[PDB]
Amino acid sequence: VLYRAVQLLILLYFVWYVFIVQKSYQESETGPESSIITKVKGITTSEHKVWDVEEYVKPPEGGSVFSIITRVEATHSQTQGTCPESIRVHNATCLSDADCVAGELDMLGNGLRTGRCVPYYQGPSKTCEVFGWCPVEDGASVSQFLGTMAPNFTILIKNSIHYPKFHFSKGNIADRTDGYLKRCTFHEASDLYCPIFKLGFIVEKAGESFTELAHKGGVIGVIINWDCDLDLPASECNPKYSFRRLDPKHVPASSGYNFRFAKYYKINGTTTRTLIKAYGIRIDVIVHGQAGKFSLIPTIINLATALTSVGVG
Amino acid sequence: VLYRAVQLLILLYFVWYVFIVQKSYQESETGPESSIITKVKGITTSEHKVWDVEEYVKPPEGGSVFSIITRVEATHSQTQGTCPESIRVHNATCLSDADCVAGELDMLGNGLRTGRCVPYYQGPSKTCEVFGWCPVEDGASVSQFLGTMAPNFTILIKNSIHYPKFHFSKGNIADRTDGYLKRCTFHEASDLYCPIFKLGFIVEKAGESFTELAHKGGVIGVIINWDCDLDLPASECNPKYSFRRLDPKHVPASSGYNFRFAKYYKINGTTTRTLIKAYGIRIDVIVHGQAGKFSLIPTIINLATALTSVGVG
Amino acid sequence: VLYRAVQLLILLYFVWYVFIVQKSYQESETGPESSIITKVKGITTSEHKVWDVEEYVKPPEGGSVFSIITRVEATHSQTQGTCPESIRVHNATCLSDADCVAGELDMLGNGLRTGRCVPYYQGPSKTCEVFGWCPVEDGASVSQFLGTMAPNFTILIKNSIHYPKFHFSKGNIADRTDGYLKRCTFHEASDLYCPIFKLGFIVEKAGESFTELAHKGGVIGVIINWDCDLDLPASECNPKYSFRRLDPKHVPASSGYNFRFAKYYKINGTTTRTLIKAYGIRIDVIVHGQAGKFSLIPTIINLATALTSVGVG
Ligand SMILES: Nc1ncnc2c1ncn2[C@@H]1O[C@H](COP(=O)(O)OP(=O)(O)OP(=O)(O)O)[C@@H](O)[C@H]1O
Ligand SMILES: Nc1ncnc2c1ncn2[C@@H]1O[C@H](COP(=O)(O)OP(=O)(O)OP(=O)(O)O)[C@@H](O)[C@H]1O
Ligand SMILES: Nc1ncnc2c1ncn2[C@@H]1O[C@H](COP(=O)(O)OP(=O)(O)OP(=O)(O)O)[C@@H](O)[C@H]1O
Ligand SMILES: *[C@@H]1O[C@H](CO)[C@@H](O)[C@H](O)[C@H]1NC(C)=O
Ligand SMILES: *[C@@H]1O[C@H](CO)[C@@H](O)[C@H](O)[C@H]1NC(C)=O
Ligand SMILES: *[C@@H]1O[C@H](CO)[C@@H](O)[C@H](O)[C@H]1NC(C)=O
Ligand SMILES: *[C@@H]1O[C@H](CO)[C@@H](O)[C@H](O)[C@H]1NC(C)=O
Ligand SMILES: *[C@@H]1O[C@H](CO)[C@@H](O)[C@H](O)[C@H]1NC(C)=O
Ligand SMILES: *[C@@H]1O[C@H](CO)[C@@H](O)[C@H](O)[C@H]1NC(C)=O
Repeated sequence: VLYRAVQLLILLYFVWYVFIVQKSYQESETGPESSIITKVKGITTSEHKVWDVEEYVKPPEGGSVFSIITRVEATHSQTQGTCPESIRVHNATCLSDADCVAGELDMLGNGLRTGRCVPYYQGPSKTCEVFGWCPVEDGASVSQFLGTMAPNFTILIKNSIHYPKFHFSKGNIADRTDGYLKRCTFHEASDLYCPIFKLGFIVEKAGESFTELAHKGGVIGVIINWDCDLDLPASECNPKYSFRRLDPKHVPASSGYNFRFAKYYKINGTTTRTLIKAYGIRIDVIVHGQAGKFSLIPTIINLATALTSVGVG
Repeated sequence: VLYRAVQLLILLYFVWYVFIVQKSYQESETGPESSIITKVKGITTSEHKVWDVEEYVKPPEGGSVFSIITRVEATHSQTQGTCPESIRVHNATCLSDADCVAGELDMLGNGLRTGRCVPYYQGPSKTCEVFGWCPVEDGASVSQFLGTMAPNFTILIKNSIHYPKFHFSKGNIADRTDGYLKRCTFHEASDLYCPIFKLGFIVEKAGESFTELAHKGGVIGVIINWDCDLDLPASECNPKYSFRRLDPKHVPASSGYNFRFAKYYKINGTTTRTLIKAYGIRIDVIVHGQAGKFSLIPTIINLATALTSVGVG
Repeated sequence: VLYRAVQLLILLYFVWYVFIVQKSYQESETGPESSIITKVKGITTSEHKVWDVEEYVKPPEGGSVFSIITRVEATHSQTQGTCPESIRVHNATCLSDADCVAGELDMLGNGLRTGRCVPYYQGPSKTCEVFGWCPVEDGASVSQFLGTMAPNFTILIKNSIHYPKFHFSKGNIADRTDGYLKRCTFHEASDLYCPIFKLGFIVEKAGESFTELAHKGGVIGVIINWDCDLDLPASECNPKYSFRRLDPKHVPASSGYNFRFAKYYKINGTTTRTLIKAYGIRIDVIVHGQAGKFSLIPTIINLATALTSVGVG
C-alpha cells in the first residue's frame, strides 16, 4: 500500500526528530541551587619577602569570586598631613603660592588644598600642597611583582548542585577513602572529579598570556555546566568545565583589573596606614545547569500534538 | 475572486503579526555571562578630617555590590573590660547591686553581667555592669556626616557580556585612543558609552532624595539591559541603563541600610578597636540581557504551524 | 442529543484542565530583581573573651552571603622569619642538614627552605627550616570554640522584589508603626512578616545537627520563593521560606567549610599578624520568584488553539 510507506516515512520523520532529538517527553528545570567553596594554595616571593594566600587572595572567605594579587604599588607610612599633590592632578602644578587657592577640593585629587606651593617629591617642579593621606601614592609608591609563581598556584573549587523539583543532588568530589584529592591533577577525562586547578592551566584554557594578565590584571570565568538526564543513572550527571576571559581584552581606556586597599596601624598614637594598589586576576566561578526527567503530562500533550500534525499531514 | 481577498487578509494578519512582531524566526538566549568592575572616585570632608574612597567604599574590590558610607556613629578606644550596659537593653537599668545577677548573657546586650550596679555614662541613672567591648556605643559614640559631597562622587561601571551560544561579546566602553573616558559625562543618548555616573544622578533617576537616603541609608539598583538582535550589526547591541531603589521606602520598623565594622589596634600590648556603625547607599549593578539570532529550524517549525493555522482557517 | 453530551464532556475536559490548572490566560515573568540586606545579632563567649558580630560575621556589609564563625584555630605573633616547617608537609622531616636543600619552595608548604634541619616545635623530631610567616599554624595554633550560643543568634533578612514588566513591588516587612520587628519571632503562619530567624531554627529546618555543622562548618541556604498571582490583590503575594543545606554532607575528603584570615599589627616597627583559620556556617539567601498576570494576547491565542483541538476532536 502506498499509504503504508507514506505514513511510515511521515511518522519516523516526526518521531525520531521530535521525541528523541529534543526530548519532548521530559519536564525541565533550568538553574540549580549551587554552593561554591574555594581555597587557593601557593606562596610567592618578592625581594626578601614571602607572600602567603592570606596576603594575595582577597576576599578570604572562599566563595565564588576572589582576586589573586599579582602586582602591587604600595605606599608606606601614610598619615593625615600636608604634602605636595600628585603632578597628575588637574591644576596641581604651581609656580608660586598665588597659583593655589585654599579650600578647593577636587574629587579626583588626594586632599584639601592649603594655599601654598611646595616642591614636588621629585624635583625640580613644584605642586600645590594638600591636606590628606600623605604622602600620595604617585610620589612614594614602590612596585612589587608577586606573580612569578602564580601559574603554579592551585585552586580547589567544591561544588554541589540541587534541583528541588527532581530532588536531585550531585557534587564534583567523589566519596573516596584514599588520598585522591591530595595527589590528583584535574584532567577533563581521567580526573574530572579532582577539581583542583592550576592558575596557569586556567589561563591557558582562556587563551590568554599569564604575563599580560599578571601586570594589568583581568577576570577569568570558570564555568561549570551540569547538563544531566535524570531518566539515566546519577553516574551520567557530570560537570563540564570551561575557562574563558570575561573582561574586555582590547579596551585601551580601561585595560585590566585593579583595586586599592590599606593596612592601618598606630605608631606612637598616630593612625598610620600602608596603601596598596593591587593588580590581579579575578576568578568568577559561574555554574550553569539543565536537568530533564520523564513526565507523563508533557509526553501525552506532545503525543497529541504530533498525532494532530500527522492527521493534518 | 473572493477567496483571493479573504486569504490575502488572513495571511497578512498571521504574517506581519507572527513572524515580525514576535520574531518567530529567531532562537534566543536569556541571561548573558557578565563581568562588573566598579571604581568610585571622590573625597569628602568632616570636621578636620578628609575621607577617601578606601574609607567610605566597602568592600574595596570593585565588584557589582558595594556601599558608599554617608554617615557613621563611631566609638573609639574600645577594650575588653567592665562598663555600664546600654540603658536601651532589657532589664539593664538598676537601682542596687541586688537587681543585677551575675553571669546573665542577653544576646541583644553587649556583654556578660558582673552582678554590680554602676552609674551610667550620662547621669543620673544607674545600669547593670557588663564585661565586653567597652565602652558601649550607645554611651560613647560620636556621629559624623560625610555625605555632604557624595552627590558629586563618580562611579565607573565597566561591563562586558558574553552569549556563549551565539559567541557574541560586547562591552560598554568603546575602543577610543583619545581621552574620552577622562572628560566625559554619561548621557543616555550622546554619551551612552561613558559609563561614569554621579551618585546624585543615580539618586535623581531612582526618584529619591539624597538627604533622606544619606542619613538612613538605602539600596539603589543600577540596571543594565542588553536587548540585542544579532541578525543586525553589533553596533545595534547597546546597553540600556535604569536606576531604581530596591529596598522598601515606607517600612518604619526597618527603614534604611546600615552595618557595623571595627578597626583593631594594639596600644601598649592591649588590643583596642574603634567600632563604626555605618549608614550608606548600597549600589547593586544588575545586568539583564536577551539576544536573538535567526535559526532555520525554529523558522521552519513556526512556518509549518502558521500554514496549519491558515489551512484550518 | 448525543453530540450535546459529547461536546459538554470534551469542552469541560479542555477548559477546567487548560485555562484553569495551568493558567493559560496569563503572561509570566520568571526571576525578579531582589535586594537582600542582612544583619546578625548575638554575642558569644570563649575563655575570658567575649565575641561580637563584627568578629564572627565575615563579610560585614550585610548582604546575601555571609559566614558565622563557630570555631577558630588561631596562630599569634606571626612574623617573617625562620622556623621549623610543618611535619605535615612532604619531605619536611629531616635527620641532618644534608636532607634539606636550600631554595626549594613547595606550594603546599609554608615558606622558603634554608638548607638547615632544626628541632620541631614539639620534640623529639626534626624538620627542615623555612623562611616565611613564622611560627607555622600546625605548631603554634590554639583552638577556640565560639559556637556555644550560636543557635541563639538571630539573623534579620530584609527582601524586596520587583517585577519590571508588571511594575509590581513587595517586601517581606510590613508597614507597622508598633514595635513588631523588635518583639517578634518568625512563624511561617502567624509571623511570616517578622523575617528574624534564629540560627538554630534554620539548622533544624535544614535537617542538620548544630554541633557537627559548628565544628566542621557548612553551608545552609535560606530560600525565599515569591509565587504571586497579580490578577489577585497584592495581599496574596507572600514569601515562602525554605531551609536546606547546600554543601555535601557525606564527602569525607572535603567535609565542611573553612577559610583563613589574618590581623596585621606593627609591634616595634615589625609587621606582625595573627592568623585565624575559621570554621563556620555560611548563609546563602537565595530568592526565587514567578509572577502571573492576565494578558489578552496569550488568552486569545490559547483559546484559538483549544478551539482547533475541539474541532479536530
Ligand atoms: N570611578 C572613577 N571615576 C572617574 N574616572 C575613573 C574612575 N575609575 C577609573 N577612572 C579612570 O578611567 C581610566 C581607566 O580606568 P582604570 O581604573 O582602568 O585606569 P587606572 O589608570 O588604572 O585607574 P587609576 O585612576 O586608579 O590609576 C583611568 O584613567 C582612571 O583614572
Ligand atoms: N539580627 C537581628 N535580630 C534581632 N533584631 C534585629 C536584628 N537586626 C535588627 N534588629 C532590630 O530591628 C529593628 C530594625 O532593624 P534596623 O537594623 O534597621 O534598626 P536599627 O535600630 O538601625 O538597628 P540597631 O539594632 O543596630 O540599632 C531595630 O530595632 C533593630 O534593633
Ligand atoms: N586549593 C587547594 N589545593 C590543593 N589542595 C587543597 C586545596 N584546598 C584544600 N585542599 C586539600 O583538600 C583536602 C580537603 O579540603 P579541605 O580544605 O576541606 O581540608 P582541610 O584539611 O580542612 O584544608 P587545609 O589544607 O586548610 O587543612 C585537604 O586535605 C586539603 O589539604
Ligand atoms: C584651573 O583649571 C582651569 C581649567 O583648565 C583653568 O582655567 C584655571 O586657570 C586653573 N586655575 C588656575 C589658578 O590657573
Ligand atoms: C610550575 O613550576 C615548574 C617548576 O617547579 C615550572 O617549570 C612550570 O613552568 C610551572 N608551571 C607554570 C608556570 O604554569
Ligand atoms: C527581667 O525582665 C523580666 C521580664 O520583664 C522581669 O520579669 C524581671 O523582673 C527582670 N529582672 C529583674 C531582676 O527585675
Ligand atoms: C556638584 O558640585 C557642585 C559644586 O562644585 C554643586 O553645585 C552641585 O550641586 C553638586 N552636584 C550634586 C550635589 O548633585
Ligand atoms: C623528596 O620527595 C621525593 C618524593 O617522595 C623523594 O624521592 C626524595 O628523596 C625527597 N627528598 C629527599 C632529600 O629525600
Ligand atoms: C536559646 O537559649 C536558651 C537559654 O537562654 C536555650 O535553652 C536554648 O536551647 C537556646 N536555643 C537553641 C540552642 O537553639
